[PDB]
Amino acid sequence: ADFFRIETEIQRLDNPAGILANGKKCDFTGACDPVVTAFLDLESPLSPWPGSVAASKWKTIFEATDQNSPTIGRSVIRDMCGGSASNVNLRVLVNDADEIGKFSCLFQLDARDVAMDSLSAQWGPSTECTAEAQQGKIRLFARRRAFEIPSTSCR
Ligand SMILES: [Mn+2]
Ligand SMILES: [Mn+2]
Repeated sequence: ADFFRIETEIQRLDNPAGILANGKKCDFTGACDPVVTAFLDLESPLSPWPGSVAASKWKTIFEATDQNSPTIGRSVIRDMCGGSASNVNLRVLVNDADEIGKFSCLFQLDARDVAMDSLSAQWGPSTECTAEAQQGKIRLFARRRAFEIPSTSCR
Protein backbone atom coordinates (compact mmCIF):
# COMPACT_ATOMS: atom_id res chain seq x y z
CA ALA A 1 0.00 0.00 0.00
CA ASP A 2 2.18 2.79 -1.36
CA PHE A 3 -0.63 5.33 -1.87
CA PHE A 4 -3.24 5.68 0.88
CA ARG A 5 -5.37 8.22 2.73
CA ILE A 6 -5.58 8.73 6.49
CA GLU A 7 -8.75 10.27 7.86
CA THR A 8 -8.94 11.04 11.58
CA GLU A 9 -12.13 12.27 13.24
CA ILE A 10 -11.86 14.54 16.29
CA GLN A 11 -15.07 13.30 17.88
CA ARG A 12 -15.59 15.32 21.07
CA LEU A 13 -13.99 17.40 23.83
CA ASP A 14 -15.04 16.96 27.48
CA ASN A 15 -14.31 19.80 29.93
CA PRO A 16 -16.84 19.51 32.81
CA ALA A 17 -15.01 22.05 34.96
CA GLY A 18 -14.87 24.46 32.03
CA ILE A 19 -11.23 25.25 32.76
CA LEU A 20 -8.01 26.02 30.90
CA ALA A 21 -4.83 23.92 30.82
CA ASN A 22 -3.50 26.31 33.45
CA GLY A 23 -6.51 25.08 35.47
CA LYS A 24 -8.38 28.37 35.97
CA LYS A 25 -11.84 28.89 34.51
CA CYS A 26 -12.18 29.80 30.84
CA ASP A 27 -15.11 32.13 31.58
CA PHE A 28 -15.93 33.21 35.10
CA THR A 29 -19.60 33.91 34.20
CA GLY A 30 -19.91 31.38 31.35
CA ALA A 31 -18.28 28.39 29.65
CA CYS A 32 -15.21 27.82 27.48
CA ASP A 33 -15.26 29.08 23.88
CA PRO A 34 -13.20 26.26 22.36
CA VAL A 35 -11.31 26.77 19.09
CA VAL A 36 -9.89 23.57 17.60
CA THR A 37 -6.87 23.58 15.29
CA ALA A 38 -5.25 20.32 14.23
CA PHE A 39 -2.64 18.66 11.99
CA LEU A 40 -1.93 15.03 11.09
CA ASP A 41 1.78 14.46 11.72
CA LEU A 42 3.33 11.87 9.39
CA GLU A 43 6.96 12.99 9.65
CA SER A 44 7.53 13.24 13.40
CA PRO A 45 4.72 11.32 15.14
CA LEU A 46 6.86 9.93 17.99
CA SER A 47 8.36 13.33 18.86
CA PRO A 48 7.07 15.59 21.61
CA TRP A 49 4.13 17.82 20.76
CA PRO A 50 3.75 19.73 18.37
CA GLY A 51 5.88 17.41 16.26
CA SER A 52 7.06 18.20 12.73
CA VAL A 53 5.00 21.38 12.09
CA ALA A 54 4.29 24.24 14.49
CA ALA A 55 0.85 24.72 16.01
CA SER A 56 0.47 28.25 14.60
CA LYS A 57 0.48 26.67 11.10
CA TRP A 58 -2.48 24.31 11.74
CA LYS A 59 -5.92 24.73 10.17
CA THR A 60 -8.94 25.63 12.35
CA ILE A 61 -11.38 22.72 12.23
CA PHE A 62 -14.03 23.49 14.86
CA GLU A 63 -15.38 26.41 16.89
CA ALA A 64 -18.00 26.88 19.58
CA THR A 65 -19.28 29.47 22.04
CA ASP A 66 -20.13 28.64 25.66
CA GLN A 67 -19.92 24.85 25.26
CA ASN A 68 -17.39 23.29 27.64
CA SER A 69 -17.95 19.81 26.17
CA PRO A 70 -18.89 20.19 22.49
CA THR A 71 -19.41 17.37 20.05
CA ILE A 72 -17.08 18.01 17.11
CA GLY A 73 -17.47 15.38 14.39
CA ARG A 74 -14.79 16.85 12.09
CA SER A 75 -12.06 15.10 10.05
CA VAL A 76 -8.39 15.79 9.39
CA ILE A 77 -7.24 14.11 6.18
CA ARG A 78 -3.72 13.23 5.10
CA ASP A 79 -2.28 11.12 2.28
CA MET A 80 0.85 8.97 2.29
CA CYS A 81 1.99 8.92 -1.37
CA GLY A 82 4.66 6.69 -2.82
CA GLY A 83 5.67 4.56 0.11
CA SER A 84 4.76 3.42 3.59
CA ALA A 85 4.11 5.03 6.96
CA SER A 86 4.04 3.05 10.20
CA ASN A 87 2.06 5.47 12.40
CA VAL A 88 0.60 8.99 12.36
CA ASN A 89 -0.24 11.49 15.07
CA LEU A 90 -3.28 13.78 15.16
CA ARG A 91 -1.83 16.78 17.01
CA VAL A 92 -4.64 19.01 18.29
CA LEU A 93 -4.59 22.41 19.97
CA VAL A 94 -7.68 23.75 21.77
CA ASN A 95 -7.90 27.44 22.67
CA ASP A 96 -10.53 29.44 24.51
CA ALA A 97 -11.84 32.19 22.17
CA ASP A 98 -6.11 30.90 26.46
CA GLU A 99 -4.83 27.33 26.13
CA ILE A 100 -7.41 24.68 26.96
CA GLY A 101 -5.31 21.67 25.96
CA LYS A 102 -2.60 20.21 23.71
CA PHE A 103 -3.43 16.64 22.71
CA SER A 104 -1.75 13.80 20.79
CA CYS A 105 -3.71 10.81 19.40
CA LEU A 106 -1.03 8.51 18.02
CA PHE A 107 -2.37 5.98 15.54
CA GLN A 108 -0.76 2.78 14.30
CA LEU A 109 -0.77 2.30 10.52
CA ASP A 110 -0.04 -1.39 10.15
CA ALA A 111 -1.36 -3.36 7.19
CA ARG A 112 -4.45 -4.21 9.30
CA ASP A 113 -5.34 -0.55 9.42
CA VAL A 114 -5.24 0.46 5.75
CA ALA A 115 -8.21 -0.97 3.92
CA MET A 116 -8.02 -1.99 0.27
CA ASP A 117 -10.53 0.78 -0.54
CA SER A 118 -12.66 3.55 0.99
CA LEU A 119 -15.97 1.69 1.22
CA SER A 120 -14.26 -1.11 3.15
CA ALA A 121 -12.42 1.25 5.54
CA GLN A 122 -14.47 0.97 8.69
CA TRP A 123 -13.71 3.55 11.39
CA GLY A 124 -11.49 2.23 14.15
CA PRO A 125 -12.32 2.53 17.83
CA SER A 126 -12.77 5.80 19.66
CA THR A 127 -9.46 6.74 21.29
CA GLU A 128 -8.62 9.23 24.00
CA CYS A 129 -5.79 11.59 23.10
CA THR A 130 -2.79 12.27 25.35
CA ALA A 131 -2.81 15.72 26.91
CA GLU A 132 0.09 17.91 28.03
CA ALA A 133 -1.83 18.95 31.17
CA GLN A 134 -5.05 18.17 33.03
CA GLN A 135 -5.06 14.49 32.01
CA GLY A 136 -8.54 13.09 32.59
CA LYS A 137 -9.97 16.53 33.39
CA ILE A 138 -9.89 17.94 29.86
CA ARG A 139 -10.24 15.01 27.47
CA LEU A 140 -10.27 14.71 23.67
CA PHE A 141 -11.45 11.65 21.74
CA ALA A 142 -10.62 10.72 18.13
CA ARG A 143 -10.67 7.76 15.71
CA ARG A 144 -8.90 6.82 12.47
CA ARG A 145 -9.47 5.09 9.21
CA ALA A 146 -7.13 4.45 6.33
CA PHE A 147 -7.61 3.18 2.81
CA GLU A 148 -5.65 2.67 -0.40
CA ILE A 149 -6.35 5.28 -3.13
CA PRO A 150 -5.12 5.56 -6.72
CA SER A 151 -1.88 7.48 -7.06
CA THR A 152 -3.47 10.18 -9.21
CA SER A 153 -5.71 11.06 -6.23
CA CYS A 154 -2.86 11.33 -3.71
CA ARG A 155 -2.11 14.86 -2.45
MN1 LIG B 1 -12.73 11.18 2.67
MN1 LIG C 1 -17.43 31.76 27.06
